[PDB]
Amino acid sequence: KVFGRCELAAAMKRHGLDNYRGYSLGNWVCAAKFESNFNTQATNRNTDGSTDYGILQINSRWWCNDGRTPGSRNLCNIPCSALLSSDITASVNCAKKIVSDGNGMNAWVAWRNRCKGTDVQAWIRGCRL
Repeated sequence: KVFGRCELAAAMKRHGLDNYRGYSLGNWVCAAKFESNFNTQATNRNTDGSTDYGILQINSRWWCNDGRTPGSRNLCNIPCSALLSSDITASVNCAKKIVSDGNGMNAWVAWRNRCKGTDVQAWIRGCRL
């Protein structure tokens, strides 16, 4: 599924991401935009054996188990395929774990480079929340 901007914002708000650990909703929409272009089936297969899965491109080395990545920790305790659903619940719950386990939103390269220091409020502006 390829989400619309306001549709994703609404779903992320229902899952309680607005101000989660101090990060406004717009930050989460912006990160998903430049990580996956809002595509829930996005997959990026890397040369180190790992793969990035789903709308937030969560990496298989630490966070989910796909049975093919060395040194897997599966810290979100899910198969990576669960991150490729049209329902974003699994990706949101794992993302909450990623930010809270010390890292913050710096964990997402796309957020660090294309959202940090910008008017992230623009990504939810005009939407029905």
